[PDB]
Amino acid sequence: GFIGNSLPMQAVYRVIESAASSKATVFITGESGTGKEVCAEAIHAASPRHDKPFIALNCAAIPKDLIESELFGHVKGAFTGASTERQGAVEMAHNGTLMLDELCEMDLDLQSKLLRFIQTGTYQKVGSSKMSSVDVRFVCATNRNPWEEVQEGRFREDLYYRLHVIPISLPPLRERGGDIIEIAHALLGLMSLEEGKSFSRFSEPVLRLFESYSWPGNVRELQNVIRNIVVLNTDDEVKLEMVPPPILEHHHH
Ligand SMILES: Nc1ncnc2c1ncn2[C@@H]1O[C@H](COP(=O)(O)OP(=O)(O)OP(=O)(O)O)[C@@H](O)[C@H]1O
Repeated sequence: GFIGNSLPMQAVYRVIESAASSKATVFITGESGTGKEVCAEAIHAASPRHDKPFIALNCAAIPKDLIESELFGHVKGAFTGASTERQGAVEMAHNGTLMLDELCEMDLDLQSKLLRFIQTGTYQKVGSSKMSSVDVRFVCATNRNPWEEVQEGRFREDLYYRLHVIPISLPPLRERGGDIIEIAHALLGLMSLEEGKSFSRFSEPVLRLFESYSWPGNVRELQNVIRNIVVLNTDDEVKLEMVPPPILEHHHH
């Protein structure tokens, strides 16, 4: 799902092409909305395990105290809400690729257990002493500055240096050249399908604005802007009056 031929993204693609056949852990950083899960899936797709599962553990979408349960599973009655026995994400990912997305959300106690798991594939369901293991290739991602998280004592140093093997620093959208308008056009077609519309072009002022705007929310912000336009309007072309706040006003400062 990567779109873009820009110089810094072609450097990302070279990393992916050369590292994907390895089982080496890839560690992805970049600003919010830069495509870290798309990048992770592209590593999976380029790897020999492309036809096996690609599982993303989205830590910022799981209640913090339940990430362990979601990752490792749990036996019935392990804790107050453990109504059923649960299969962990690690079992879903066996023989495939496991993305630990936004893993700096994990609390220090979970990080201590993760340290075992990433070395051997060994884990226990919450509530149980029984050990199992799985075969997974890791990809990690965070929006945080990992070295700052380690310095402030929020992320384990031993864990970081065993995960941080092949780094990818995704470029922010504002540094991606022709990619902004390439992604915008692809989103215009996708959102047109989603809304039952037919947008395909941008006027010249919109092209200029989108190319120069700093996109502090990166590709998610661009997705939200295109969705806003296609939901609210019906045209073949995006016009400057359609661009939502605060794009124009922030660019003016
Ligand atoms: N290069 C790209 N080309 C096309 N679509 C992209 C690209 N990068 C990201 N996207 C789209 O943007 C959305 C966000 O991607 P992803 O979830 O990979 O981002 P993230 O960096 O993990 O950030 P967020 O934390 O905002 O979710 C997805 O719908 C994805 O398809």
